[PDB]
Amino acid sequence: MLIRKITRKNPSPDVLEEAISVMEGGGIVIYPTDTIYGLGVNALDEDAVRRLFRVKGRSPHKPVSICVSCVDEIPRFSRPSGDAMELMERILPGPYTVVLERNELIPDVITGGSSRVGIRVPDDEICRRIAARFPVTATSANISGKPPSPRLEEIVRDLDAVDLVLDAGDCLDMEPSTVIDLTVNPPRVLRRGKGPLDPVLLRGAGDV
Repeated sequence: MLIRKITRKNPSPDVLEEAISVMEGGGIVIYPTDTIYGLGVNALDEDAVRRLFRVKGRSPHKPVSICVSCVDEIPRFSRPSGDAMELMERILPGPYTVVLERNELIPDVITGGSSRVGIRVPDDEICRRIAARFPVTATSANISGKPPSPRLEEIVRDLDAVDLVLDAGDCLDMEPSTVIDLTVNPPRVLRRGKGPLDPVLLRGAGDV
């Protein structure tokens, strides 16, 4: 061979075959990242619409958030722009969610009762590969009750085959979380910060 080409069969680790396994059984898969517990499942599957109302259970008119590798992975998936993609291309990836417009997608079960769709670019290396090709559902597991589990063995125990746990686990801090609604030119970068008491750069070494 002369030119540097690509192989045929791609290596599939243990975690890779484990994720596609539960997906075959039509179940929900969770995955925490730099922020808190996240959710990932076959978005183009009816199983996602069902497990969606279970977590939220508010109004079927609100759009849903999905997961992908990058803007290049979701071309004809969403509606992007020039300077718009530039703003996000500046500080990406990260534990922030990217909400954009919606393409000519017919399924209103994912697009919601509006013409907008959410996206999320986490630091999950594995989820980055799968989401790159086939898109997945990305929802934050932190609704009413105790959605985020503290023990990996606790999830597999309760949800025998419902909410399949993860082999990778979390990534960074359990909190907080950033939410950006990058629609068009005007970006809605809105991080969930604290009250008016940001750490100044004054002189203070006596923390005691």
